[PDB]
Amino acid sequence: MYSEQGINNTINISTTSLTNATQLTVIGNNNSVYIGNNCKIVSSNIRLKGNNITLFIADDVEIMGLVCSLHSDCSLQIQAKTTMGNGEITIAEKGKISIGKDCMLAHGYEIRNTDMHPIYSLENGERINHGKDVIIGNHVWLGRNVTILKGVCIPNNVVVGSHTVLYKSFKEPNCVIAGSPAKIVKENIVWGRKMYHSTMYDDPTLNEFYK
Amino acid sequence: MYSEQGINNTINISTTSLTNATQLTVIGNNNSVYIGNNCKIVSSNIRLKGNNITLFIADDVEIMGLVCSLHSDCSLQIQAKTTMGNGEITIAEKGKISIGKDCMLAHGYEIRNTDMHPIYSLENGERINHGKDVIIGNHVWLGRNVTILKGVCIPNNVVVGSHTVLYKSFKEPNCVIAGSPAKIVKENIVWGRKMYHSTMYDDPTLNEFYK
Amino acid sequence: MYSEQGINNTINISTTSLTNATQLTVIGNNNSVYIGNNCKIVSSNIRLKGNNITLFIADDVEIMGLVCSLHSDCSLQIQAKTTMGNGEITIAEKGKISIGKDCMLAHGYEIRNTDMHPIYSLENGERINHGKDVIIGNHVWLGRNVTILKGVCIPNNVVVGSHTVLYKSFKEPNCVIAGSPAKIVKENIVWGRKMYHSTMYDDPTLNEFY
Repeated sequence: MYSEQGINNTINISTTSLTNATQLTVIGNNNSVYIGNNCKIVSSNIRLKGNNITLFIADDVEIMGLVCSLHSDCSLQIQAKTTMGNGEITIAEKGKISIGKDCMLAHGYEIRNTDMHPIYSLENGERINHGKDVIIGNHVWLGRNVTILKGVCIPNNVVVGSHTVLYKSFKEPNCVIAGSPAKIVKENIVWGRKMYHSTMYDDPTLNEFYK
Repeated sequence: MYSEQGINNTINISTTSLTNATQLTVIGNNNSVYIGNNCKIVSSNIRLKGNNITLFIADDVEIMGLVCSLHSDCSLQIQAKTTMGNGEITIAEKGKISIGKDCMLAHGYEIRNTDMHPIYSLENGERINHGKDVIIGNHVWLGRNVTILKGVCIPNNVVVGSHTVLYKSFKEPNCVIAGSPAKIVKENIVWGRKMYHSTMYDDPTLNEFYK
Repeated sequence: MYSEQGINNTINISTTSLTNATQLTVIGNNNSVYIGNNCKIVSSNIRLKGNNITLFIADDVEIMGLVCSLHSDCSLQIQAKTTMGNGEITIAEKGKISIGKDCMLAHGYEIRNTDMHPIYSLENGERINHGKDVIIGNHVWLGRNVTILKGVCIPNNVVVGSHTVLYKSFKEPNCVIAGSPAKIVKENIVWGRKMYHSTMYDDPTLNEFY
C-alpha cells in the first residue's frame, strides 16, 4: 500500500473503505489525501509528487484500476456515489479536475487537464495549449474508452457515447453526446444504473432529474 | 476446467478441441454449451449466468483471450473456421449475437447487443435504449480495436477498418467500412487470410465470393 | 538483450545502453541489430523472426514498453533522441519503417507497414493492399493512442492529436493533425518537451524551427 517521502502530509483514509492492491505514493509536502467511507479503491496506482496537492474522494466511491498522476498544487475531487472502472487521470499545471456525484465511468477513460507538453505558434512564439480545468458534472455517464481533454466542462446528467473524444465544453444537460467531432445526438433523457428499473420513476436515485 | 450448477445444463466440448487456460462458468438452468471439433479456445473467460442460455461454437474455431458474458435467455453463435484474438462479447436483455463462417476478428474487438444500463426519456419516463441483436455475416474481417454495438448487422465479405465503431447496420457486401463515422470507403473487394497468394483465384476459400 | 538463435546474426548494443527488463529475441539468419550510446530500452519485447532483418537505434533513444515484431527482410530505424512510451510496431512484407530524430511517441501508439492479410479487387482479382513503408519525420509528437498505418509519411515538426488514425501521408510541416479522416487542424506551430517556457524562445532545442 502506502509510501511517503515528506512532511506535513495528511493521509486520512476512512476505516471502512477498502484499498486492496492499491499503491499510494506521496513525494512532497503539505499534501492531503482524503478517502471517505465506505469506498472501494482497488488495484489502483495513485501518485502525488509535489506540494499542496489535494486528493479528495467522497463517500461511497468505487474505483478499480485507476492510474492517477498528480503534480504540485493540483487537485482531484471525486464526489459521492461515483463509480469508476479502469482508466487514467492526469493533472498538471496547478490545475483541477472535479468529478461530480453519482457518476458512472466505464473502462478506458482518459481524463486530463493538460497535454503535458507545450505547443507554440511560430507566428508570435507564444504557447497556445496552456492547461485548463476539467469539470465533469453530477450524474455523468462516460461510456467505454471515452477521452476527456483539457478545459472540457460536462453538464449534469449527460451520457457520453463509447469511444467519443471530447475537446470542447457543452452547456445542455439531460443529453447524449457522441460522434467525432463530439456532438449532442439525443436530448431530454436521464440515464440510470439498473436495467431492472423499467421507468425513471422506479429508481429512487433519479427523482431529482425530472423534478 | 468448467464449473456448472443448476438443472438440465448441457455441455458438449469435443475431445479434439483445446481449451488450455480457459475458464467456463455456467450457473442456472436449461443452458447449453457446444464447442465443436478441432477448436482452440484458449486463455478465455466465459460466463453464462441465467436460464436457457445458448453458446454454440462450430468446428475449426480459434479464439484467444475472449471475455464473454451471457445473461439469461441469451445466445451466442460462432460458425466454422472463424478466428478471434483478444476481445469482449457481452449479451443481455435476452438477445442474440451471431458470427458467421470464416470470420477473422483482430485483437481488441468489443461486441455487444446492449448498453448495460438504461436511458429513459424525460418526456414520459420510458426506456429508449433497449438491447437489439447483432449479426456479423460470413467472412467478415474486423481490424484491430473494432467496436460493434447493439442492432448492428454486417453483410458478408466485409472488412472493418481498425478502431472503427459501428452504431448502425450496413447492407452492401464486398466492401471496406472505416472511419468516424463509419462509412463504406472501398467497394467491390474480397479479403483473404494469406499474403503469399498472388491473386484471389489462388485462394480456393474465396471461390464462393466472386463466382 | 538477446535470446539469439540461428546463423550469422550480429548484435551490437553499446555498453553504455541500459536494456533492463527487455526481451530481444532474434530467430533466423543474417540479422543485425545496432543500438547506440546512452540508450534506455526497458520493459520492451523486440522480436526479429526471419532472415536478413535490420534494427538500427541511434544514440540517446529512450523506449519503455515497446512490443516490436519484425519479419524477414524488414528494417526499423529510430534516430537520435527519440523517446517512446508503451506501444506496438509491426513490420512485414519485406518493408521498412523509419522514425526521425527527437520524436516523442506517447503511450498507445500502433505503427504498421502492413494489414497482415490481403484485400483483392473483384474487377481483376489482384491484391490492392500491398504493404508500404512508413516514414515519421524529425521532431514528430504522436499523442496518446495514435495509429499510423501503411504508407504514411509524416513531415517534420508535426503533432498528431490523441486517438487519430492516419491512413494517408501529409506534406505540410509544423502543424497539428487530428480528426477523422485525419486533417490539418492548426498550421504554423512548433512543439517542445518541457512546459516551463512562456515562449519558444527559451527552448534552445527549438531554434532550428524559426
